[PDB]
Amino acid sequence: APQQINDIVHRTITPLIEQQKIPGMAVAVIYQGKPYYFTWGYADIAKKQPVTQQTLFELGSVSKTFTGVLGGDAIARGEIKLSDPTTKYWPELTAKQWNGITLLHLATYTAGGLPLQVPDEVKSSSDLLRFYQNWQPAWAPGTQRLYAGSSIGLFGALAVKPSGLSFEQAMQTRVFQPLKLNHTWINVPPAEEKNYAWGYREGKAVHVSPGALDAEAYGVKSTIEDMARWVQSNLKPLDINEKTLQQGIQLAQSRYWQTGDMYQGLGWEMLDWPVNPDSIINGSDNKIALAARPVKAITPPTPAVRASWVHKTGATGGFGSYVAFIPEKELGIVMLANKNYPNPARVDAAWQILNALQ
Ligand SMILES: *C(=O)[C@](NC(=O)Cc1cccs1)(OC)[C@@H]1N=C(C(=O)O)C(=C)CS1
Repeated sequence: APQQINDIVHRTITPLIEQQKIPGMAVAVIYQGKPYYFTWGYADIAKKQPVTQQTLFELGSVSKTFTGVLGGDAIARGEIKLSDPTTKYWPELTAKQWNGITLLHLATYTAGGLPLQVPDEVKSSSDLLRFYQNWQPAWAPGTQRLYAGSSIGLFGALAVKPSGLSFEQAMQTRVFQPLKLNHTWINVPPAEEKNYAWGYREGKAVHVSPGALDAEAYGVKSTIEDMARWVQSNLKPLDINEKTLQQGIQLAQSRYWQTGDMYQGLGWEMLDWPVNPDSIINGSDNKIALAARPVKAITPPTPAVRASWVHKTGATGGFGSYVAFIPEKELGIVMLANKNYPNPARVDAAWQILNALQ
């Protein structure tokens, strides 16, 4: 019953905010098809603007879930295949290392060591091309997983090319609108500026900066309500009336690669439920999560497994986000904060809450 929810959430999150000195935070728990919302603190400290259910947070790397699903939808539409070579979409990518790198590799960080970020010196499309052309792999395609915004980013930009739409147009018309995420943005419009929290880094108020392939890797700003709706859409894709979008959501939770007890989806990462909590909490530390690891191909990919812990962490310089959910149990959580605090604290809090509700 809802008292269970309130009790575990309050007991769990109030110490976390105190320990991590989080200025503002929004949490949603999704339980049996219903969301339950909790907010604390300030969206803007200087102006004493409180966090509310309409406050926008930067998702950072959680945006990659949207990118994964938008790709999944382009696959379902027959516009692209994950088996296609990158060069089919960017024929200017002629350097020899691109021979053998597929869209699957890009989408799943397995191209052979594309880096965590696109370098800050890349400001133009010619700078981008030069970057990928000069890039030297460390491993053969499909052999090591190295978590990389420059990999999934490129996938995003390539995956929308056949549509004829920009990445933002594709995401708005094919994902945001059908799911009725009407307070979810890649570019925040004037009507929402008042709701857009500041991030806090070493005490300074900050917003994410423009960057190459930002829309694709870390584009999205959203509210706790819309994120709870994103979680629900991903927990229960069969309720989605748009067929290609339903299928895309399912494709993003297919298991493509395994490393240790983790399975790579498109954006999403997955473990079998029940999980070992120490494995996901410690696994979330950047020392571990950003390290290169050999992967085993799952040939062919396993379709979305209901008994999974499905999750993704995200950060910008000012923001820390986490989404997890367990489809078999109709259970999930969203944690949005306007400080970047360590991932294991997010994941530990989330597990404490969801495990209690299972
Ligand atoms: C995902 O969260 C991450 N970064 C972002 O999404 C957005 C940015 C963070 C800093 C500038 S943009 O991968 C793309 C995280 N980035 C970092 C990083 O600082 O490079 C991490 C240490 C974890 S993954």
